[PDB]
Amino acid sequence: DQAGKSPAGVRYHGGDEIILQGFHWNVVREAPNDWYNILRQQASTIAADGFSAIWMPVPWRDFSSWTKSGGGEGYFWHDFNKNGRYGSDAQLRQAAGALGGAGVKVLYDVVPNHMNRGYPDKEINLPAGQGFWRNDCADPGNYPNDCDDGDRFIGGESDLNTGHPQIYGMFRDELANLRSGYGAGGFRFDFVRGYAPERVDSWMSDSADSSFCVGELWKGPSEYPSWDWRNTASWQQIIKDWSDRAKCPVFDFALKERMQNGSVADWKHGLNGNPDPRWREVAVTFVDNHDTGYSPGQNGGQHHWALQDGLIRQAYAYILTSPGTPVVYWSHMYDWGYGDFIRQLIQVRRTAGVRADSAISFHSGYSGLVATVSGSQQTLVVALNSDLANPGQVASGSFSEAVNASNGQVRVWRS
Ligand SMILES: C[C@H]1O[C@H](O[C@H]2[C@H](O)[C@@H](O)[C@@H](O[C@H]3[C@H](O)[C@@H](O)[C@H](O)O[C@@H]3CO)O[C@@H]2CO)[C@H](O)[C@@H](O)[C@@H]1N[C@H]1C=C(CO)[C@@H](O[C@H]2O[C@H](CO)[C@@H](O[C@H]3O[C@H](C)[C@@H](N[C@H]4C=C(CO)[C@@H](O)[C@H](O)[C@H]4O)[C@H](O)[C@H]3O)[C@H](O)[C@H]2O)[C@H](O)[C@H]1O
Ligand SMILES: [Ca+2]
Ligand SMILES: [Ca+2]
Repeated sequence: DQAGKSPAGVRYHGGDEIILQGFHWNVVREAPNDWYNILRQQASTIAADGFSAIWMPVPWRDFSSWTKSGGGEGYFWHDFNKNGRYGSDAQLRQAAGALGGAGVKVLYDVVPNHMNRGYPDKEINLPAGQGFWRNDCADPGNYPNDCDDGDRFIGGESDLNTGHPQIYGMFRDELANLRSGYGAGGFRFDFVRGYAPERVDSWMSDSADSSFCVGELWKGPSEYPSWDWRNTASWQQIIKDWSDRAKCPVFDFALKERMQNGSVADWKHGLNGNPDPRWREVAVTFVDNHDTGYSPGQNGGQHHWALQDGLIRQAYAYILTSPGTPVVYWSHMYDWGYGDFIRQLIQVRRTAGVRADSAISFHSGYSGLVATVSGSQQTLVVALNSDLANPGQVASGSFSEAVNASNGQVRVWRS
């Protein structure tokens, strides 16, 4: 694995990451107090499957509960104590050690925007009236106020003033803690619409400057005020701007929006397809996550924006053969039987030398999506839901078949 920032200083850790999302939404219910144990036991398999990194659940304990029903998953944590619903502090250290020992960098989900302010038994107790909270200031709506330079979570009563020096420092120090005893190789920042992107740059500079990061900005143009340039911008432009200011890769919700609403041909309009390498190399691509996708267990998980099963193989073939940095969802890989297919695609990606900045060209004249990808070692031809007959119709050189699945709806050839 190679380290390094992008030419623009963006923390894509060499551009060669292949990431596993290491949980689904219902883990705390399906494997009570046992997930870190499971990850420890699976560390060698995860490495053998070809992942360079794993996105871990939020490590800060969360004993919240609401009624659909949920709670405890990490996104309404009450303090930084690691003895939460995924396992104990000791078990987390064992899992992170096993994953790192196997060559899988450990990326923690971190949630700076808010905390479970009302939880009665916690280590972090911030009073009102000192500027620590969004609602220490007038709060007329879901947009920045004088105590919170980003959006708010629901009603905002639990949003922290992350720009207050004490609160900034609290998170800075906890990121350093995670990088030390918990072996962090980077971070996934939750709800990045909730606080300034420049604060993510600062936190990473202070506590993990050479690590990998990714921000979750899931916010469409119509969610911005009519006078904001983003209101008339593309999904790509919105997430790219965040990445520029955080100096962090960003989840490719532009690609996800095309996968949900467009045709397969239109998947070329994700951030990861952009002809400018400074744009596509900051995209972190995915098929589904714990919010968008199903999960095993109660209510099928959240399934806010799930990709239908007739496109899952196509979507994994696209993200695993293309630029940007791909993320594989736990349940596709290890619950629902796509593992062998995904393993094969990961090997294709590695053997071809595809990285986040590899060139990708899209070809006209066929149905579906037809792309040529320039890896450092091989050129790939990728044909998804297409009437393309063979790679010589669209590329020079000698090719052999690498993938042929779903009655030819997924085909990949390599030079
Ligand atoms: C879940 C995601 O929501 C938002 O994305 C929106 C997106 O902006 C919108 O365009 C839309 O996108 C898609 C949409 O999915 C698709 O169907 C549609 O066709 O197209 C849309 C795009 O155009 O919808 C997305 C999902 O709602 C955000 O932008 C995104 O960042 C977030 N994902 C991350 C954020 C959180 C929060 O940490 C996590 O949420 C998770 O953890 C939260 C905390 O436990 C869960 O919240 C629960 O617990 C809270 C304490 C509770 N809130 C209490 C607290 C307070 C405060 O004192 C009170 O004001 C409330 O009244 C009270 O009830 C919630 O009601 C309850 O639902 C949340 O449901 C869950 O998703 C996710 O797992 C993480 O990945
Ligand atoms: Ca790397
Ligand atoms: Ca906020």
